[PDB]
Amino acid sequence: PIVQNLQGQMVHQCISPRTLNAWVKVVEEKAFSPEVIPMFSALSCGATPYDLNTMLNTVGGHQAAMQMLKETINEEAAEWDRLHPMREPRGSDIAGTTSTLQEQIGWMPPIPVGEIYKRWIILGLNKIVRMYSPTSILDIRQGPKEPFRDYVDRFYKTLRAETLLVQNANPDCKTILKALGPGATLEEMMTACQ
Amino acid sequence: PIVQNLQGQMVHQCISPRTLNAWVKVVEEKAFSPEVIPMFSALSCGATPYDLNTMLNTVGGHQAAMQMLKETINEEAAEWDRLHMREPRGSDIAGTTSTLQEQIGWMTPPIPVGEIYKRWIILGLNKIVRMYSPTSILDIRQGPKEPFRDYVDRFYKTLRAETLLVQNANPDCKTILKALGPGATLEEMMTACQ
Amino acid sequence: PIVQNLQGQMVHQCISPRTLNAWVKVVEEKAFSPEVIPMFSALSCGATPYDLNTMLNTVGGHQAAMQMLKETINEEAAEWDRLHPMREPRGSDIAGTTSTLQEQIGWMPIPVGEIYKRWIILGLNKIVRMYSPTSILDIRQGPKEPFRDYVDRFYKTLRAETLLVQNANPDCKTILKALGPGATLEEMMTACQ
Amino acid sequence: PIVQNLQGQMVHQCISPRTLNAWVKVVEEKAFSPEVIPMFSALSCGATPYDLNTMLNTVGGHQAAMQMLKETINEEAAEWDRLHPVHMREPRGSDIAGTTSTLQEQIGWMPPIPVGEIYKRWIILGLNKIVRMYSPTSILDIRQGPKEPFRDYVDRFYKTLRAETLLVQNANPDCKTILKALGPGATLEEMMTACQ
Amino acid sequence: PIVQNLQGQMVHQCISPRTLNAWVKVVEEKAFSPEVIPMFSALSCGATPYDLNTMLNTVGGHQAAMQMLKETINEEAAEWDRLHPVMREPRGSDIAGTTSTLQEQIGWMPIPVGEIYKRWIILGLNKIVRMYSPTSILDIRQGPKEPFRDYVDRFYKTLRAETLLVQNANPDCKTILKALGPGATLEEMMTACQ
Amino acid sequence: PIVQNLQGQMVHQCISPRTLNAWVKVVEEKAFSPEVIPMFSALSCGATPYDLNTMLNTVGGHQAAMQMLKETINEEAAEWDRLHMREPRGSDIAGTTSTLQEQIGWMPPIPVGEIYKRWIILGLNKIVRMYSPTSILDIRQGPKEPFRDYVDRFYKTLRAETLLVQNANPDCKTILKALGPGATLEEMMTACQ
Repeated sequence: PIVQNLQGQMVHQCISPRTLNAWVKVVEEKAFSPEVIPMFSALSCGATPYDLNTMLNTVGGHQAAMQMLKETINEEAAEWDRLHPMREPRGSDIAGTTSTLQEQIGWMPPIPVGEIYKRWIILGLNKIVRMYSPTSILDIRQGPKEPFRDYVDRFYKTLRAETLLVQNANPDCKTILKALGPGATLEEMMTACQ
Repeated sequence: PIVQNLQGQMVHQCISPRTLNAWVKVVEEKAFSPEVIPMFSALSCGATPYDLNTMLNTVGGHQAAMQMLKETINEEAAEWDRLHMREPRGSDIAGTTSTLQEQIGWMTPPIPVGEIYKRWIILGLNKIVRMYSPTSILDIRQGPKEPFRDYVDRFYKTLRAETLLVQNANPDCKTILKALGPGATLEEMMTACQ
Repeated sequence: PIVQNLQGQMVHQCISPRTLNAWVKVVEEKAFSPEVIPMFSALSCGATPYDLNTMLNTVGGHQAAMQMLKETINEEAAEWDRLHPMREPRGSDIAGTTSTLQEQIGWMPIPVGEIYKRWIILGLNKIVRMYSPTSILDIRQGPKEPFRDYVDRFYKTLRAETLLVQNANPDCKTILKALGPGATLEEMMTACQ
Repeated sequence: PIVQNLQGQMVHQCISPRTLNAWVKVVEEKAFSPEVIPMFSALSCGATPYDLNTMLNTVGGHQAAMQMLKETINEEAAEWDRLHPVHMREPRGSDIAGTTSTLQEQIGWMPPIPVGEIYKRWIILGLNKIVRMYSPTSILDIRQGPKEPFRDYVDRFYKTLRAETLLVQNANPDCKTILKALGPGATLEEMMTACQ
Repeated sequence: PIVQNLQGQMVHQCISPRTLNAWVKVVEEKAFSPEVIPMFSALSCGATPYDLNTMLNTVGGHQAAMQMLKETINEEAAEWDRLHPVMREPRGSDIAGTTSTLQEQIGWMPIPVGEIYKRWIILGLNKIVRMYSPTSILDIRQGPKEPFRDYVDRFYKTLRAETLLVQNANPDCKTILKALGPGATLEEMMTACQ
Repeated sequence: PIVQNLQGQMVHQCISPRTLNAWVKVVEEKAFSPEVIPMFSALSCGATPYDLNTMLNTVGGHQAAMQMLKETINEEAAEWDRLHMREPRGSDIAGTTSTLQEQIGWMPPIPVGEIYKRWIILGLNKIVRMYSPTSILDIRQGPKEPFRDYVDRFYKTLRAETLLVQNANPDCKTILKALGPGATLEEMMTACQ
């Protein structure tokens, strides 16, 4: 993070141990579930590229995904270098590889290199989540005795990682969902099959 | 949340990791019990629409309920658009088409877009709790050997999610409850059947 | 709680997550043991009526007791309305039902937070006395039960709600009577050790 | 505790949830082991009589010991009333204990009158009497076993002595022969090293 | 760490119990996995040589590795003594924290004796991790039924402690990886063998 | 610890509950392993003699070691009395016959907190050396024991209290002698892997 000290000068404060421990445990528990992305953006709130690299490097496993994340960052870094031919921050400076912590603080017209690099990380993380999703949306079909509440929970869970809701329901609930007709809210659909 | 910095300027402070972890665990534990609503309003105390979206996005499961919550927010947003620095529209209060600085601008006539959007969330969450309630208040009936204390605990628990208390009691306690007559407090009714 | 900000103005600070989590777990663990009342008064230190309602609403189960607590608060609110016919805080304003957070801070000088806390502790004591399983008359020392444990059970029941010597076993009762009048509890436990 | 606000005024700050939870769990775990007394004085650091009553009231069980503690507080309160006859008002014994005194009065007395440290002295005094009573074994019965290592026997010896020549007397004949050969003026380091 | 007090003087603040407890537990859990190095640099943020020795001394086991770390520090200290022949000038032993007081270390911090000594520790820790790695990169071969995702997870995990990825794959996936040809990203390679 | 308050006056701040709880649990877990000494110096950072006594008194068991620690403190206190606002004597530095304000007063600034901590760490080192089970001469590598583990046990014992090559098994010992003089521990462990 960044803080203005007593003398009014903007200095970098150290990332808290609670933040570091939280980000490590959520990846150990949730791996790459869709809810990991908002937690990262929340835990990395107001972070510098130096701090963002600290949180990513502390991740232990999933080195296949972390290698793919590096490739996506290099692709966005080359795009920044193309669109854009105190010094001007290049793509490698935003990622935090060829830029000091004071330079990153210096750029923060104010250049938010922390939010720009976080945009590249979240963009690369979304691609990993879509890949590591086990089931596709077409295979999510309600069982015979499965409650409609659970089937919709599985349906939109898959859809978050990646008409049709009524098509994959069982014939007992599908008969009820079609009778509701068009313009039925999800509240009315779950209440009808309860 | 919002904080006045050393320079006197209102800046957005990052939501604490304890708040984020607390809100995630309570939803994992309590799902959608009625006591989840007061915990959300407590943990999201003084939050901006940007912060409220962060806490909702970190929720992992229950994507069926979160989709219903989005629909309820869009309905309340359209009502705000009908009844009504730029003026905050319904999508600006929800946090979709408004920056974090704009949301801070309206809060610090002061427009409490955080409390307005929180009112819509609590309104939408109450509808989910009433749906996910398993038993109806008419089906809560005291067993033969069930203590009256436990039956009343189950009675008002269901009533919180959604004369009659005496009607559903067992004939042993019901004989005692009628003898008390009208104007009997709950203290006297539980004391009589102990 | 309440805090004075940098500008000197009294603003409401948000109740900490540790306080909220603590109050939830103690009610889950201890239910309504007598030691829950001092914990509530401790965790709700310097709280506003808005904060007191927040801690009570977070309680999950025990809705029978929470319904009785509401009735006791309404009774104390009506008594405040009778004794007492920026606006004047009525009984419903102190409880936090018909009063904003700024009004409650405004009255705080009227300590609407401590007054409403007095009604809650008053209503909670009535719940603890009801949920106490045993009566003080039934607490009797067993034949082989140590006197230390029997006194632990005796004053535990007495906290929820001469006689100590009467309910003791004939082995310890003979010793306790021999001490005579004016015997401290230290001397009574030391004699039957 | 007490804290000076931004405006320079002495206000009472609320006892932290960590302190309250710590004091509750240590009594649940350790009951009344001698190490509970220094933990109480540490957790109740800079506390007012109002705060000290809060920590004692949060104790769940051991109501027999808490009843004896109240009697010891009343005994020390009567002694304070005698040594200081009651004529900012002068704090009497009941004011120091926190029964007949408001939180502002207790802060007011803090010549500065440390009513918080005085009442804490009475509590620690009363708690020591409970620890000495609840001690199971007496120092005379702590005897080393045949195969018990001397390190463990000394651990049990001074543990009992904390709740309440002789160390050599109660040792087994194998270690006692070695301890007497060392003679007088032997440190505990040399006594434990000799029987290792 | 170092802090400027109210009087403007730079004083050493005590390392937090959370930081010390975190560093102890991560070494007990992870031993010397590659992700321990970024955690050390994160927990020891802005630390003095006195603080760095405190964190290293609190490590209980692994005294063989800690003895190797001391030798690597002595080697880097001798190199500093050579490049810099001897407020006094900080020699190699002063940077390590053996022959220098806490006030002298604060005094030099501008000479970043904390970051210099941390560079030697991370340098020595990398050598320990490379040694304690069990398998070599040449022995990481995909099993017959092992999913490609897991094999790549093991591949880059070993490579982090220490063409070839396609060579060690099973003939079923190797046939697919060669068909992709040159210039294939890791995203395309994992998607092809899913 | 010590803190300068808002008025600029140096007051004693209370030791945190995390510090007290940490020091109690580490002694319960690690007893008197060598790594307990750096943890104590870390947890007692910037502490007064009053604070140092608080951490030592909270230790429950190991009263034999705590009794030896008192004797070592008395020995260092007598040495201070021989070699030497009132002047701090040996008993004042230990915290027995000196108030908390006097200890703050002495902090020419006299660091009575660091002086007394030096005596405690000195006395604790003597306890660790005694409670060490095995001697360095008895640490011998087994037949199938990996050299990494044997060196882990070797320097672990040496921390509590040529020879590394002498006690190795003949398989690794043949390799260690072939390396000759001037071999680093990195080379010795790499050779026997």
